[PDB]
Amino acid sequence: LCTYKVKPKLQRFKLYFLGTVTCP
Repeated sequence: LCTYKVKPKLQRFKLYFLGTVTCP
């Protein structure tokens, strides 16, 4: 995706904690 760019919890990818090497 990498297109929302609001508070990240809508997809959690910007938290990185689980290996989510993606942007919201």
